[PDB]
Amino acid sequence: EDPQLLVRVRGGQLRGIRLKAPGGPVSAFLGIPFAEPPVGSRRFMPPEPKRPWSGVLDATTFQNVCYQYVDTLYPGFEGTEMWNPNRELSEDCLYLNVWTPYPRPASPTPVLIWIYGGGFYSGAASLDVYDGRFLAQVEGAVLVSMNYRVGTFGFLALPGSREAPGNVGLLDQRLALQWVQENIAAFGGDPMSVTLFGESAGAASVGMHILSLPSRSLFHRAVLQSGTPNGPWATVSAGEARRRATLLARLVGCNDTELIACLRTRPAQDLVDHEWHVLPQESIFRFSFVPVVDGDFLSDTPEALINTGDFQDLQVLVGVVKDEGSYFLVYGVPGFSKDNESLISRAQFLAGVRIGVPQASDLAAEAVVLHYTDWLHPEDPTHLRDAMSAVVGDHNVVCPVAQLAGRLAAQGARVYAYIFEHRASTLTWPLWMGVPHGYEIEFIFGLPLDPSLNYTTEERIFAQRLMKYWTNFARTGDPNDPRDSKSPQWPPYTTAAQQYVSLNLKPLEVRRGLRAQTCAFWNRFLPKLLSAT
Amino acid sequence: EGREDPQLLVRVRGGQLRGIRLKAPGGPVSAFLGIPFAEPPVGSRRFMPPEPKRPWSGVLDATTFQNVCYQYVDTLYPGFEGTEMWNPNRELSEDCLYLNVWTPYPRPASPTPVLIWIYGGGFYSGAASLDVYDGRFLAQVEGAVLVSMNYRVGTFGFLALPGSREAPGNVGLLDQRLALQWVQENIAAFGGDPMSVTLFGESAGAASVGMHILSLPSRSLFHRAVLQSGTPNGPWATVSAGEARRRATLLARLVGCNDTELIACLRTRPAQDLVDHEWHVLPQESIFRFSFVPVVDGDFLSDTPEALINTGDFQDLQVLVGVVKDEGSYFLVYGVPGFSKDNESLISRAQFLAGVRIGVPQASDLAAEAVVLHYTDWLHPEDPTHLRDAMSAVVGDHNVVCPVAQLAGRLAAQGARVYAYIFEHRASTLTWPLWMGVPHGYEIEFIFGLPLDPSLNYTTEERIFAQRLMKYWTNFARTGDPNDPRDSKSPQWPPYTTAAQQYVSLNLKPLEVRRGLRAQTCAFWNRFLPKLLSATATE
Ligand SMILES: *[C@@H]1O[C@H](CO)[C@@H](O)[C@H](O)[C@H]1NC(C)=O
Repeated sequence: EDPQLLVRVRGGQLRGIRLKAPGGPVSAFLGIPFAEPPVGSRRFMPPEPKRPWSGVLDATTFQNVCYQYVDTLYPGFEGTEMWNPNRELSEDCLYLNVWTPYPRPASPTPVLIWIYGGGFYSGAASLDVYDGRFLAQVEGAVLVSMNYRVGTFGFLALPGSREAPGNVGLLDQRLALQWVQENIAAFGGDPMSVTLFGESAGAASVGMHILSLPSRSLFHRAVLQSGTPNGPWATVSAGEARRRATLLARLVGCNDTELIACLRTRPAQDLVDHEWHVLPQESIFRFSFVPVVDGDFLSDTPEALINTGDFQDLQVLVGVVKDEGSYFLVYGVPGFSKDNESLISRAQFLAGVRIGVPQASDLAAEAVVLHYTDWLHPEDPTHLRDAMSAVVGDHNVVCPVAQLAGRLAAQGARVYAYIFEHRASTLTWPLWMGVPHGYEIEFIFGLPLDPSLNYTTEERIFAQRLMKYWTNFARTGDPNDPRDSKSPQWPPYTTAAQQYVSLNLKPLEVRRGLRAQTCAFWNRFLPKLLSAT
Repeated sequence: EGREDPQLLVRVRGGQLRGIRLKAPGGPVSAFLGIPFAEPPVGSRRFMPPEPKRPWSGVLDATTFQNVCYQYVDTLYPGFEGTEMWNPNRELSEDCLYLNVWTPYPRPASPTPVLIWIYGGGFYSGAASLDVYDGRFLAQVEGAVLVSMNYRVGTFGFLALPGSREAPGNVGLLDQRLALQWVQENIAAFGGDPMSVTLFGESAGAASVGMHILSLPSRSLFHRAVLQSGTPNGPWATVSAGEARRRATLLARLVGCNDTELIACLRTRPAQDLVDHEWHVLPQESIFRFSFVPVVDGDFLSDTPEALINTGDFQDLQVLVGVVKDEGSYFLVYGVPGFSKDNESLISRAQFLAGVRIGVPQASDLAAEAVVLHYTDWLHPEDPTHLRDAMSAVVGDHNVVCPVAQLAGRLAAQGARVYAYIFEHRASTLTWPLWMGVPHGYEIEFIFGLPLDPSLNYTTEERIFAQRLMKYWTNFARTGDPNDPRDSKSPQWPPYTTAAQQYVSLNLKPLEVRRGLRAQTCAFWNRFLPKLLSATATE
């Protein structure tokens, strides 16, 4: 019995497992419970802390993935499959994973906490792309990741009700955050240096912990990759949540208490079966059950709160990939497929715009078309395709990121911004997709260092640079190597100069303006256009 | 006659003319200046369509320029050559309607293709007798026959109570048409070829050329057309019948006045009282808007220019159109607070927003914001230098470049052969400041070949340049193609097409071909902005 794999937290004793990372061993403790299983009558409710346990809990295996939709679009395609749950689905899924250096760090080590994305309708902390051994081994990080309820289970809300208050998904997260506070010191972790990082819906989640006071005592720095609390997709009004919760309850056979009661009787697959039939329009990049502006967790819209927050003792690193939009086009936009080259007609392009910006008025959609049309090549199908991609990425990720960076820096936060520009040599999608949403993650988490993964060698070198920025960021709130001249340096994003770096195989290059003209359209003009229908 | 010079006496349908032997740098030209082509539109004829000139007796002396049409004189920079060059240079008068002719000396053997110049001046000023419109050079160096006419500007030429008998509107255009007819009847006596007539004009003249293209009765009077920095479509060249009626009425009031009885009173007003007041009838504080312009009468203009270019057939037509680099800088200096010819005009964001409301006076609050949004550089939204130049572009794009782009597009698509250019050379002898770039109106002097006059102090490259321009222009008059048929070594000037949207740059360097006339930005003005209207409260 290896005493390096024996740990004692407030709940009892855990045995982890020793794992091989290319250049060493790591202690790993997987499937640690941090909540009483949110099942039966617990469904839709705030999580309660796990009761203590006898003996030695076996923590050497990933626990069950929270009950969620599973993608069938491209059945057995590596590209969509890598996101799909890789353990058994179950409502009983409130477990978290810790990775540490083996042997347990001697001095308290910065803690990175990873929040998976997945549209607020999917995701699990057990996917290979979230494998923490590399950062633990190479950078001596203590790295934590948790599961949190998704879909109806995590985000169905009857605002005001006692039994479905909304936001329980984020409460699951918050609870895991408390747990890290209360227990991480025992794995060598420094509860006084906790950096959250997450991607997409996970970046939004991190964003919400920033914007919710009770969360703020639980971490010190945040990294939002390719997602924001602000923007078109990450929240809903309490009215629109009440509307969808009712619609779904009608859809499956069901005053508040009585209604939530009946939903509690339905098998999980029945809710997931109808989850997606409640979107107001035919959308892409728009999700049925998401964090709701409840005036509790969120006291006001994210935009309200980022416009008026005080963020002085905050450091944030934020970023996007070169081709945020491409991924989403094959999931709802006619003319787009991973198998051809998705060259489209002017017609399909106007069609694609009413879907990407599903909430647009006729005139607003015309404006989008006019802005993205290349009037030298107004009918060229390569441009039309590439443009469609940008409309979707810009609207949902890039511009919301630009706005978040700008509002944070202006209100005292220290901000670093990036754009990730390297396309994996191992990528299973077509070239026209560029560098799609989600494919920086494998690099940040250090996957290329696993030789059997068939990544090139410059990619392994690149992976180490990233692990370095991210972990430096976690140590110090500055991604720059603290000793090591000549880089050049990664400057803080500011409203004045608007600088951010490209992350690719070449050295850091500083650029100014994150699609500034185009984002002015989305962040400034577009909203006036509609606030006058 | 008897002792006279035999090569200077010509007969026209009106009677006998004695012209004058002018000196050009390379030799003599024949000039016939101040030939009357209409009855004096005076007294009871004020506001009325020109009546053809009754024949006279004896030999009419045609050796000097005649009167300039009664007009407002600009006094922003009193004494400054940059503004005085445009000011009237012969006496002001309602007896006004005269044209000029320059021909080689002696006159051409075979019939020579004719150029007709139509001056601009906002439809409230201009004269064919200005030095920059001197046809002595094109006549001498290219062998061209050049004609230019005075036409009524301001109230006298454009005040209208649409529908009425006594002030139908557009009579300034009719002065112009009457002179084209005159060229048809008479240009043969000078060696002109009535079957080869090319109109060209600038700014408001350009728009007039445009309106002859769009008006059936004018079409039989010319064959090709050049529009320099102006179009018939666009926000300033025309007004609705209602707007024209409203401006006419207001102006009547301001000077103390059933249409008949109202016009009668207008006809008793001294010309100067009308000039002193015309500028007050504008609806908003604005730049690049003029009180009295062609009205859409359902007559000279059957429909709006926008409508007519969007439909008409233009198979028979060849057209050359273009713009200067900095169309709008000239205009800021007149009426946008922050701007001057005497400092660098660095402005603030506030002054920019203010300037947009003035430069785009018809704009609802939203449309104006759309403009500021498009033109702001969001990396440096506060930068005085960037703002200064953006304000210039806003005015230049809204008034010349995008209407011109619009027009090239529609004409090309409707079977016209179109050639387009942007003129990018700043005259070495310009009295405006560098910030203004190459301003509105300052290519004219190169097209007319003034730099060939050694006394004018242009550079040698500038002399060679001007001749190049004169070749393109005359070649175009001649053949409907600016390109030199002989010298095909030097780069060629492609037609502008819907597809490739090719135009050339005119500067000291040889032709360079470019694609897209401010294409992204003109999509905003020509497509989005209209739709963005979809509001009720302005006017
Ligand atoms: C041009 O140059 C001469 C000699 O330097 C000068 O006297 C004259 O006034 C100048 N004329 C013009 C038109 O600039």
